[PDB]
Amino acid sequence: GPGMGASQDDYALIHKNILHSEDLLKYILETSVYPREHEQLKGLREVTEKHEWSAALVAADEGLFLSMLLKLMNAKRTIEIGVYTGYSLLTTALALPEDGKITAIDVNKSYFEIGLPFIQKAGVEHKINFIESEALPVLDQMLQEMKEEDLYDFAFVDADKPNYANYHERLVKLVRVGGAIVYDNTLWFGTVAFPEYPGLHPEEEECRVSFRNLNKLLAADPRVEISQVSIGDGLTICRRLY
Amino acid sequence: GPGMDDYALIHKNILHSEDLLKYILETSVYPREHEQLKGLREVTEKHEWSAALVAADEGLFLSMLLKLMNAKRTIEIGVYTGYSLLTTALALPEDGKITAIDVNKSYFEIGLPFIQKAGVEHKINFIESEALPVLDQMLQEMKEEDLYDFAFVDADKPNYANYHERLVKLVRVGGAIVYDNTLWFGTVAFPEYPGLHPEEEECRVSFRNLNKLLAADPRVEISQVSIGDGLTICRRLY
Ligand SMILES: Nc1ncnc2c1ncn2[C@@H]1O[C@H](CSCC[C@H](N)C(=O)O)[C@@H](O)[C@H]1O
Ligand SMILES: Nc1ncnc2c1ncn2[C@@H]1O[C@H](CSCC[C@H](N)C(=O)O)[C@@H](O)[C@H]1O
Ligand SMILES: O=Cc1ccc(O)c(O)c1
Ligand SMILES: [Mg+2]
Ligand SMILES: [Mg+2]
Repeated sequence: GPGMGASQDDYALIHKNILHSEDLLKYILETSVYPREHEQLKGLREVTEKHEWSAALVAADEGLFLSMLLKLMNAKRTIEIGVYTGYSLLTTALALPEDGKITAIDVNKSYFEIGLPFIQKAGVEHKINFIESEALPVLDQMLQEMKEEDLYDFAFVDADKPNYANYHERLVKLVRVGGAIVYDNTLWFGTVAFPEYPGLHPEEEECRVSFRNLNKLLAADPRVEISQVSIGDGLTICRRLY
Repeated sequence: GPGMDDYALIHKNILHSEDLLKYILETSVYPREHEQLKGLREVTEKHEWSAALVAADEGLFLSMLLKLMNAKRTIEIGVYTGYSLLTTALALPEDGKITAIDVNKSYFEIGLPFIQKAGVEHKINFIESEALPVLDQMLQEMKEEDLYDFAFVDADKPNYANYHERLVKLVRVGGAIVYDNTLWFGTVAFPEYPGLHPEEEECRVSFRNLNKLLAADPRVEISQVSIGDGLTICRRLY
């Protein structure tokens, strides 16, 4: 619609970090992440760092953390909501077993096609079923077709932040009991800690309010147990109880 | 000796402000913290070594990790008043079993009433000893059927690398080894750091050596996580 520009340059928060020290973040990346980062993940990240929406790219240390969760819980079928150039998707496909399957959802397939050659060189494209659509209609259609034996083990939500609570209502029924739902960016550059934060783009302010509401909802939701983790831009792990 | 304290690292917060950390604790931790964990934490904050108490948001994450991997047999090295131990016992199933090792049982007795009131004392086998002899004796007695699903290391920091050599044999393949404090209050990010107590400086040097060792170790895959004082999760590959 008409109005204000909403590109990455129009945002105010992209350079703000949740860690106190930029040196500490760089130490973590150079000591414990890059030596453990798949060669195709490196290439995918380096191209994405030059893309016009580079700030949306998931943090590399968070990527290795998501991989660790997937392997430790022996995930086999996963769903990803928000693919962009595919760094978390390629991370997920490399973590799953040979016969693992991923449902990847994003409104923009041209983003996915930037990383697709790296995913192909890694040899894990066969695991991925990409769906070019808005996530919410796809999730609602799944609620009409998916049977108990096909529930997902793991869900990574990293798409349009104001819709997280809406995705949550579907994902607590699409993920198996004891499965995991991970919401990205639940600390939103640290702005969630304040009731009001000046100097934000309208979309950044909307995400601050939605995340402040989401973090309260998730902490009070009896259907899941949660753990908020201050890695990357913050994430919240949910484990379905019933 | 009496003819010879005063430390620099007391407050755990690697986030950009006190406000952000307090927001996480009040919004996402305290409403999910067990009441006996709350009682244990509040009395431990009055203890003279309260700086050693595990970060509460880090404890909730340990609980999440134990359930997601369905751990049943765990080992903890470094108990103190027992916050992470009680966190573990509350997360395991009713038949879960924990081997808890610490050199000082008087610390463990501070949290034992809370563990008992929580009804999970039956899951814990506490061993008052230095951990390295106990682990070495485990390497001669334990069989493949008795391997641990999960290990939490939170004891004397310069011994972490030595613990690692034992635990990559005592934790099952695909099991987890978790090390607390691998970011050591942020000090590991610098080759030199001024004004540290000699013991705090020795831990900084050891963690810088440990972090490089773990990242080069082909026996495990790692993930270092900037939560609390930093933790490194290790998954045994073979
Ligand atoms: N309503 C919607 N439904 C599905 N995808 C959406 C959406 N709104 C935005 N998106 C997509 O969500 C993505 C968020 S960026 C995601 C980052 C990516 N997971 C990584 O690892 O780096 C964008 O690619 C955007 O196209
Ligand atoms: N060599 C050793 N073997 C076993 N435990 C040791 C040790 N050296 C120190 N410790 C113990 O390790 C503990 C570190 S403090 C650990 C904090 C605790 N895990 C929590 O949840 O808060 C101390 O209680 C100390 O007594
Ligand atoms: O001994 C000091 C200390 C400080 C912080 C810790 O997390 C810990 O385990 C020990
Ligand atoms: Mg994100
Ligand atoms: Mg510690």
